[PDB]
Amino acid sequence: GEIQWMRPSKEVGYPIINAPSKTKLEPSAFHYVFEGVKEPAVLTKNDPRLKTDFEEAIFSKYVGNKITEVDEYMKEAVDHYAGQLMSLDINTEQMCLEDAMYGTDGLEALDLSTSAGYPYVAMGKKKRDILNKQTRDTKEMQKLLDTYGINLPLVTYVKDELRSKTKVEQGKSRLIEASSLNDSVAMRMAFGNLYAAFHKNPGVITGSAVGCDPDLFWSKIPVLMEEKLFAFDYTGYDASLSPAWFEALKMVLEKIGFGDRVDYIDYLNHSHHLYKNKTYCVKGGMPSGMSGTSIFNSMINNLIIRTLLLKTYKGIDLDHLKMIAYGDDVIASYPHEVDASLLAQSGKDYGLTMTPADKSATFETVTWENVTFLKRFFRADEKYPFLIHPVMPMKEIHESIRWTKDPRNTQDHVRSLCLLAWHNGEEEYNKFLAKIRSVPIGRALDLPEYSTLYRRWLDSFG
RNA sequence: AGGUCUCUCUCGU
Repeated sequence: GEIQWMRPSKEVGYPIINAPSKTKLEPSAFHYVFEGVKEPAVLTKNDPRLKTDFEEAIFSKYVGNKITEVDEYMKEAVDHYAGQLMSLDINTEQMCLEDAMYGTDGLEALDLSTSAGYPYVAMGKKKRDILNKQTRDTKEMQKLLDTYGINLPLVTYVKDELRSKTKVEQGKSRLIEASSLNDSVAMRMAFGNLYAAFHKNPGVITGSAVGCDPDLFWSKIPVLMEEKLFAFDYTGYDASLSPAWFEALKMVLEKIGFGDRVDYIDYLNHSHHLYKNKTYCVKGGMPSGMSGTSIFNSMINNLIIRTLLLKTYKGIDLDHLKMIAYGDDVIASYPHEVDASLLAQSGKDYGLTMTPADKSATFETVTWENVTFLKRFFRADEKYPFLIHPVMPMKEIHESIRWTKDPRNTQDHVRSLCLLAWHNGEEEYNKFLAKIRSVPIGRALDLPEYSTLYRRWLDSFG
């Protein structure tokens, strides 16, 4: 991924965009009960905590594109992957515009709580002004496609979120690309039938976890897996993906019956952006807040591991490779240890820089005791070893509870952390309840017990 | 101040 030019919006007649500057994250009643090192990521150049140039920092994510031509390894990775997807027999029909707006089985309606992008936002128009849920009115939307068309500019925003102190002072805040309401809809009409089929089939065929409830799905996973596992960590995966890879994605899309719409992958590969008072073009890298980012990133991720395996294990039967990906994240098995230490080399050529799983320095071997996926570990139930707990570690939960974006939801926030916390087990969980109850506000909360949550778990495999 | 998924809470037939 690499920028190409950048200039003052008014140079090109583009408006200034209001990008807010005050984090909504304020410390909570519980800020001092628990311990945590994480702080609200940086939003402007005049930040006390800053240690370098902001603008420089944030756009650094674009390191450049390496490969640009589907090599002979990639081309075969396409075939196998596309082959699997074919087993699913995916409806290739364009999605009904009414469906692509307000949703259908397997695909949720557009989000009315979020911005419509450019140009709707420069006039101050809101998704809620074009869309009505009861009527499910298509008309006015349809005029806006005739009007502004597709392939519109993405509005870039800084994410408002807690990050590590280094990341805060070092300036490595994350970046959102806000989809025009125009393209979300057009993307959907095309790939809506693709999106759902995925949403309906998390697993090792699709190779995507998009759509799985971890509380139930953590137990089905070890079954759908080979013996020796492997895993690693990407650096900047998104803003580092290279034009070749899209051509690879388009190829899989051709091979499964989506040949016409492959146009839209170019508008993701080659995109243009309004950051405040700047404008700029970018060759490569997924745009994050565009439609299908979960499903495309995932699909590409399926191609990479498939590829990089081949470059190393010439003569490896990919027909026994079992992976599930969630964008960059991934958990994967082959009956023999596919030494990840190497893969990360074959990577840095393809623009991909892979580090060892979970900030370890060394490429540790992977096991069902140290493997994470969607930030949760695997622990069999003490009473039913065929039942696996997804374990978010207390540390992360601590970090969440120290802040809030509105004390109104204090109750909901905390209830919500217990539903994650209690898989660590009765002792740790009851310890967590007492720390909450250590302050007056905590003692206000209606929280569930271990026995109720555990009951509920078992019940739901029923 | 984006795209999604899961869970949960609140109110409705």
